[PDB]
Amino acid sequence: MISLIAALAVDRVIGMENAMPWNLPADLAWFKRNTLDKPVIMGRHTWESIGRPLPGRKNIILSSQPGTDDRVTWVKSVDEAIAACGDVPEIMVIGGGRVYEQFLPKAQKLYLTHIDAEVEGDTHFPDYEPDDWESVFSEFHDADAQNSHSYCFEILERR
Amino acid sequence: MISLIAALAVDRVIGMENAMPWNLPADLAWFKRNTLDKPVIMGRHTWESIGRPLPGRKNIILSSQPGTDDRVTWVKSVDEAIAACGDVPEIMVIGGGRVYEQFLPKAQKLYLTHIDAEVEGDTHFPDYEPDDWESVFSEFHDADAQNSHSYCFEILERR
Ligand SMILES: Nc1nc(=O)c2nc(CNc3ccc(C(=O)N[C@@H](CCC(=O)O)C(=O)O)cc3)cnc2[nH]1
Ligand SMILES: Nc1nc(=O)c2nc(CNc3ccc(C(=O)N[C@@H](CCC(=O)O)C(=O)O)cc3)cnc2[nH]1
Repeated sequence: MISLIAALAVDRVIGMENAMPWNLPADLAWFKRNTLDKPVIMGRHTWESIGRPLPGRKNIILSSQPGTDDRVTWVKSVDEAIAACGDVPEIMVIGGGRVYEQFLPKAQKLYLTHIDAEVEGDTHFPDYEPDDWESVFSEFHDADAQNSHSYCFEILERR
Repeated sequence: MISLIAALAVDRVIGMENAMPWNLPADLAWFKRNTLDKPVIMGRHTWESIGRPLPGRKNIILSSQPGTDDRVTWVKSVDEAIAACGDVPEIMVIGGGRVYEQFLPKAQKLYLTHIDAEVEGDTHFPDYEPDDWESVFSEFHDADAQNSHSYCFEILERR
């Protein structure tokens, strides 16, 4: 099963030119815990930004480009992407945008981080129809000494 | 010779209850670079924000309470602290708020990082009579893929 995971700001903003202005270790931590030991699919840019494969996980890159790093697996198609995940219980899509778009329709579960932040982004998580999904988990947290903003943990299952 | 280093948001904001909303890897670099191979004087909470002893530097913590970590050197005054530095060309003072207050008077130089952001502050960089200093270096930068905000670095010497 495919699952998407993402951090979202107000308006479903997920990306921009510049570095996101916020400090969410707790989020990083959530992400971690939810991806660890699972295959992860991501696009080129994401891969770039990250700059090293994520330890503990089968890193799969979705590009058209040929890719240098042999530490990961590159693929050119959604089908391939999936193919490369083998026999697993959950496949985790980590974006970006188009990636999310592509996988959304195959996606059965979503892990979303809702951040109380307002920014001018260039990228947005694809709109999804609420009526189609069920919140089976949600967990609010205020900003604290380590998290610059308040944010909330949500997991939706496809209805 | 004494110097102070700090990064100030608008209005001398240097701290908040919660996490600063910005991510400035470049300022840290600047910080590292200007503090390396010199004694760094800090106050207890910074030290606790830092969590470990800064490599390449000699860590002096000014406080009322008694040590907790054999690694660094604890002092109770500004004279001791200054003492603990020994004969060295420049002593770097690093915060927080109180500390900087107590050293401001003896400083001959300021290493400032003016951050482009409005935040409701809890601590502030000591006020300093701009007439009393000469800017001797300044360097602007724009926010980018790695730094959420724009900032300018500056060095001021006591006139
Ligand atoms: N919820 C969510 N939060 C995110 O930050 C996020 N980021 C991406 C893509 N960007 C990144 C960037 C960095 C790392 C990363 O460094 N991950 C480390 C966490 C390291 C830590 O705890 O410092 C990992 O080992 O998973 C992952 C994804 C995708 N989905 C997200 N989804
Ligand atoms: N310009 C400036 N920026 C700061 O962030 C700052 N911080 C303090 C006290 N706060 C801190 C907290 C953590 C680290 C720290 O990890 N420093 C590393 C750099 C690490 C890196 O390159 O990630 C060091 O080794 O110097 C430093 C200062 C004092 N003056 C400052 N001054």
